[PDB]
Amino acid sequence: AQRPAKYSYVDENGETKTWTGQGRTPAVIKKAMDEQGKSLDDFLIKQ
Repeated sequence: AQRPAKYSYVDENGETKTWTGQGRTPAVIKKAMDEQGKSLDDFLIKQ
């Protein structure tokens, strides 16, 4: 609980895990967003 990093990322493999680490957007997210990125829901797990 108490995890500000509620945002999730998805790569080629499928590492559907929270951003965390440094809390930023390196490239994986940007790539997935450009290729698909339907909505914010694609990364944010709603809640």
